[PDB]
Amino acid sequence: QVVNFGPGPAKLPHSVLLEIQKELLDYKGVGISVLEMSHRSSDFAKIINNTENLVRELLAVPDNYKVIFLQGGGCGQFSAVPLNLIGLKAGRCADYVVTGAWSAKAAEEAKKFGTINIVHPKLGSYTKIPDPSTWNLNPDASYVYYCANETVHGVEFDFIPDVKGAVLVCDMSSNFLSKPVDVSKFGVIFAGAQKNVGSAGVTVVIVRDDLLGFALRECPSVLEYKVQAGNSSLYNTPPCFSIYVMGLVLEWIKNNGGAAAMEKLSSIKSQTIYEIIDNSQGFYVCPVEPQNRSKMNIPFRIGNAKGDDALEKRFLDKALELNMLSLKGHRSVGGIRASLYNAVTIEDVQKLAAFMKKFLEMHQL
Amino acid sequence: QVVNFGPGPAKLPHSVLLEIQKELLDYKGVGISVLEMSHRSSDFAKIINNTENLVRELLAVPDNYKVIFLQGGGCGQFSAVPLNLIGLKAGRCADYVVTGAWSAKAAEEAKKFGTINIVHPKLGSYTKIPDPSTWNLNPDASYVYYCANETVHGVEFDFIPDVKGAVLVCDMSSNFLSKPVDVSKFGVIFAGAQKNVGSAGVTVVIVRDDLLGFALRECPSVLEYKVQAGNSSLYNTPPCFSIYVMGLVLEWIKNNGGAAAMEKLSSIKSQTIYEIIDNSQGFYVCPVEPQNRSKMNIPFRIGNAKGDDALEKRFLDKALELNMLSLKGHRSVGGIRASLYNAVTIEDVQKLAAFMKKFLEMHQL
Amino acid sequence: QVVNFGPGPAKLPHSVLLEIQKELLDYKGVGISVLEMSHRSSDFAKIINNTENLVRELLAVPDNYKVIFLQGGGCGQFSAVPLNLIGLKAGRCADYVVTGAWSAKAAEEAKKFGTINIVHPKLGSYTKIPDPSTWNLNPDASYVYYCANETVHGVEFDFIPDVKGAVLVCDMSSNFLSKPVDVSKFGVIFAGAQKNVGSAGVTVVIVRDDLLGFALRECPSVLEYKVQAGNSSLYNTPPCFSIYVMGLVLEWIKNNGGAAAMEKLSSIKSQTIYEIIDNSQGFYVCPVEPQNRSKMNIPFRIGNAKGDDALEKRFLDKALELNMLSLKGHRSVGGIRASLYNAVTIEDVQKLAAFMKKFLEMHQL
Amino acid sequence: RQVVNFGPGPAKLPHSVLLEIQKELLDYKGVGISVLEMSHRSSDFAKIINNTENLVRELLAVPDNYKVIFLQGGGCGQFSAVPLNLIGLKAGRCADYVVTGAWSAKAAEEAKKFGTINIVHPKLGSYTKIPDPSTWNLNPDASYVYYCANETVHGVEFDFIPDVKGAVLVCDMSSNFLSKPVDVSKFGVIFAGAQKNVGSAGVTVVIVRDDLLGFALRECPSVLEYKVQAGNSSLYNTPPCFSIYVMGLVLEWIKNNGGAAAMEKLSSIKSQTIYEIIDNSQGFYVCPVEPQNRSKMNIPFRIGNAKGDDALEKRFLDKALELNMLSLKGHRSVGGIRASLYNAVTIEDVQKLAAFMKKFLEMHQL
Ligand SMILES: Cc1ncc(COP(=O)(O)O)c(/C=N/[C@@H](COP(=O)(O)O)C(=O)O)c1O
Repeated sequence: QVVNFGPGPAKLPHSVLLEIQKELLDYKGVGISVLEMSHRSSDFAKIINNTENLVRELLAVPDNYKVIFLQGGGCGQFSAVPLNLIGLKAGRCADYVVTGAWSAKAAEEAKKFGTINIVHPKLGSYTKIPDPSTWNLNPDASYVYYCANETVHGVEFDFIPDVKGAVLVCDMSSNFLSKPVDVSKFGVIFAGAQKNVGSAGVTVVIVRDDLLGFALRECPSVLEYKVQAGNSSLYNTPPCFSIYVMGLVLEWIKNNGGAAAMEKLSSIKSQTIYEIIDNSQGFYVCPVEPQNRSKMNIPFRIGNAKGDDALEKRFLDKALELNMLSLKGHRSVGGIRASLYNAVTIEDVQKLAAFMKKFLEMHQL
Repeated sequence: QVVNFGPGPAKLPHSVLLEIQKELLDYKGVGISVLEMSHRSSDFAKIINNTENLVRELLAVPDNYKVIFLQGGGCGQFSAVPLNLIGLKAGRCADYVVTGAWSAKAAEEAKKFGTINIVHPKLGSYTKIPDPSTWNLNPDASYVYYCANETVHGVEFDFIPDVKGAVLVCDMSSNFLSKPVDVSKFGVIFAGAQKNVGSAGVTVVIVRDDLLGFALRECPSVLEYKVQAGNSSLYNTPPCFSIYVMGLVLEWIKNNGGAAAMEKLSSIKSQTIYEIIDNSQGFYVCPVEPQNRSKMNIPFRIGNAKGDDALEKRFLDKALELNMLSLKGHRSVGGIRASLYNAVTIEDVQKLAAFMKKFLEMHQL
Repeated sequence: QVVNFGPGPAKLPHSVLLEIQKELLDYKGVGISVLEMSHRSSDFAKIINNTENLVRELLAVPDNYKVIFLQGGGCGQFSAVPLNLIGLKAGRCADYVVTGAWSAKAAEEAKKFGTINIVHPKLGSYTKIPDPSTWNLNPDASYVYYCANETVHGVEFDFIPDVKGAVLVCDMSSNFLSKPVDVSKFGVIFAGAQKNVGSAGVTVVIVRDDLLGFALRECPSVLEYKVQAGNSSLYNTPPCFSIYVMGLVLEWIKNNGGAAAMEKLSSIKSQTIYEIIDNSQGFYVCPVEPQNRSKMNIPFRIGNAKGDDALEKRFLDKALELNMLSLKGHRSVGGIRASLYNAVTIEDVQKLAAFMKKFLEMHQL
Repeated sequence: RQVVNFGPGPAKLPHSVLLEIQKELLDYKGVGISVLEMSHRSSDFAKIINNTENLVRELLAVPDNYKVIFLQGGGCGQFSAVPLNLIGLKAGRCADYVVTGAWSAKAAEEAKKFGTINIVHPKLGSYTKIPDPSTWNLNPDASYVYYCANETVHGVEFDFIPDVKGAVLVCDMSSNFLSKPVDVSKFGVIFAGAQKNVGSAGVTVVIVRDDLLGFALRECPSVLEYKVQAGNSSLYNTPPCFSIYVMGLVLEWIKNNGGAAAMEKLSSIKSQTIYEIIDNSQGFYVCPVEPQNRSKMNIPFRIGNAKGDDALEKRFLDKALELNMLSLKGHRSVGGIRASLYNAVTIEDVQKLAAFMKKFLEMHQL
């Protein structure tokens, strides 16, 4: 009955959890758990190679790219990306596009490893994407960074921005494998698995093979792309269970139609909620501009643009009473945030859509 | 049945694995999985806090020590310890006591963050602990590092070394909570969970509160002791499932007598195997001197001190037939290695002892 | 359990059936049943007018197109469209495109009212759409008739054919509102409600308001478009409960994203089965050319192109054991047929997908 | 306050029937699906439509040489189907019609699209009597003879089977089907829309003598041709599945309540109660129908005088609505008031109308 709208960690497919439970003590007859499996065993090698193959198949990752699994989460790459690539040009300069709290947090962290320049003026509110033609690009910057889907503010890119040839690093934790991606146009793609492709503990990094070996001396070996790609993500003990869990979610995404089907489902799910917001006569207020609205995270306010606290509290109370969890928005924005990742089914969204329709009919004047 | 002598990741109690399977779809009635549980929820707040209380209770950790859980493994702390502590004194000096492959791997990693001096002369073989008298310690060094138990060579510190009052950093990955420890005498203790306390993905780090804030600028925020201690290991999304697993094994260690029983049990298991080697008339050979023999990892050879490849291959084949897994020694030293961690029961080592006894009764001339 | 893959009548949305049950004895407080309700009441006026507005909204029906609700089902319009239109031009001639059994049946029925020419050469097997250019069109033919989706053979038009300006009559019974349709290019559209939009009893007809009045003298008044349009489908007692049922299913279609979202789900469901048949190495055989493959009805054979009767029997038996109903193919073609109409959810097709995968895994040589 | 539904068609259904439909609306008898989801070619629905035909034959004593089929199109559809299937029975394509009200007139007009229609009796100044059969001018070369047993709008009902000198007899019993026993052997075709007396709207029952098939015209739709449908056992195409299932439940209800024989005596009790209030009303209620042709199903009347007091008739219908007595307003073509007393309308219901009519008269009569 529970409907999980968690932002990250998020809901996993009910079928996947069932298989994890069934073979938790005896993984496919081997006689041990995955939690007990040695990463150097023949059994676990099959698992991590399976997960890598699925990432390449679902995203159509070209052969000239390395797919590695690292620890540290998404914030772990906020440090790993500068340590590995800011030395690509001697200037130690990097361009960062700040559209929300996660690219903002990633830009601050990047200052520890070089001179970082934000490409646009600070917005009064994270409600739109600055026009790419208004970008002040440093031609001598090592790379250009941006976040494809801002989990907190609901700002999402529906394009690959033109960085005039610079190597492009992208933060896709909030929409990884929610749509087909042209991997060739990037330099490094990373995403914490705990949002749309698995459980917390493991982070996927897709690196172009010509960008290895530019890591600074202060880069940890466990976070250096050249080291981990040189050991097939087995330089040290990797999060074995988080990779096994992720492999099942990938297998689930494949059986449901790859990334092209996840793109269509995200359109149906997000639009079902957005139609109610646009037709709410101001009852529900999404501050993001229509052209940059996220399809994975929908933050809105109730009553007015600043939010009626009593009205939003009774919204979350009846939501919890109806067993719809984790609808409260992030602490920095407040209000309501609905997360609609791959595992969140249409029935889940329909449950919320009917609830938002009846909450309006009984509170709107 | 199956007996898992894994060196890391290693065997977990059957009591623990049974509970993880039972609650995997609906943890304690909340309606979701731990894999779906958000690290900001009151539910997960209870899990990670209870894990800290157990770490402080079972080890009797003083109140002036911070207990944080980080990603990256013990190989991650090989860079985190220099990042957080090598700037404790302006010289960027540190003393390392290489007693095995993991100690040497940590010192080599630490050379990217300062000037590393290996304390004692390089032994021809990792067969003993150099007497602490012969230790040449720079008194203006930031810290002194050593590995209490070497996984590949089976040399263990049955004492806390006298570093003449310097801050002491130790690597107890392979013997953490295998015995009581006087925490007050240490500066920083770190251990990977995956070979005595739980599943891979998380690392315990016990740091004295006065040692925070000396981190370098290149230290990733997810690996800075000051940062994670300020957010109670929730600065970013932590390995939620790995801390849930660790708490259950910690609870299991508590019900079975705590650290005082873990040392008494680890004596019976190591004595039962070491007496067989000492009575083999050369059939089994352990090159480690008895005053440094590990109670956790017992590597040995068959036939002669150099290793009879014919007898050792037949030893592992017959062992695999008896469903005794992961007895093959590390890929560098070769031979046999028996890991006798906390979850390894006395019945488990008795099956190994009976197998070693009868195997000698069929191949000794 | 129970997963209904019915050809027609087909599955209804579980939410709809729940509301029909809740208000069967007291429809919205009026005090009576819709079964007891008079078609000349103001209450049924809201019902039939709301159903009309949904047909107009969901299909974007122009204001110069009449929408009437008749009895007689699909085969009723096989006689209704010639009686109403074959006399548009003095020749009493009509062009008919036969792509399957249902277009052939309508072609045979039209022979009772004029000169009926089949446009293409007769096909050896209904596996492809004869290319629109090889069509022998009559310039003086009163109308051109084709079937958008052949329910028995799985041949669906993914395009609106060019008939050189003739009035176009299409039979969309088995794909009505499964995809957006350009109503302006059609002259008469009809669809039996029982397959994708309602329950058996009522037929939707969309007629351009300038094609009325060409009715032959022998056209029954209940089926004459001019008469029923001039009485708002109330010339006689209409199938009230069937119209009320369709109004709720149309409401369900709207709440789930309209005709745009139905098409995206149609592709996900249909391709999920087609991928299984194509990757089956000849175990499942679907004769339809891939460009004309229906997204609603998927008929195939098991074992070989001719069909392994013994193998197909275990399939339908085991499928019935798993509560997957009405998967037996049509009696004239045999074999299997999966009907994936609007109410059939992705969860349902995934069950059918996992079943076909395992069945192949256990019976292929 | 419970609703009293005097609906003229669609009309009231038995409460216990509506309870069963509601009960098994999502899981019909454990099959796992609804009747609304049921395939017409399944064994489950095969029992439903066969049990419905068996009930029609049993309750009406239909001889074995008659076909019982369930068609769509309502009664007005049969207005075309009867000439389409039968007007070609004789070469002249002639048909005799007996017009006693609005529905027999509407049927005679519709039959002119398929042949030469002749009304056998001189026109009636008002639909208040059945013209004496001795005054009928019957064509011996007519394919059939048509008449309407019960006129819903005008309240004129046959209490006899007319002698058509041996012709093929066709009768429209939609508003009195299974309200009384019928000697089916006297008829060639009997049809009745189910929405009025034996279920819900959507399906039409037709009883055809098996030797009358195969005279259909080329222009008869296959779904309305008796030969085609009787050959496929009403399953030439998808039939109104739910309406055939609802009809069987109403038929089973009639059987459990005494069958056609009991429905006739109950219809007498109900109609008498109202007709006695009218005749004793001293002109306050005015029913122009002559007593020997008064219908036991539909009782239309006026208030005040023969032409109708509109104010008094407006207060009557308004006070009846606040008492939850629905559909008492007469047909829009005649106006006035129409009380329909079909099988499902209980004696307690007619009593509520009877008491209200006595209280309304005691309060406005002069
Ligand atoms: C394309 C198309 N046109 C007409 C019909 C029939 O509608 P009806 O005339 O209302 O039955 C149908 C109904 N299809 C059903 C018909 O099955 P049937 O042979 O009637 O049992 C099927 O495919 O099984 C249809 O799919």
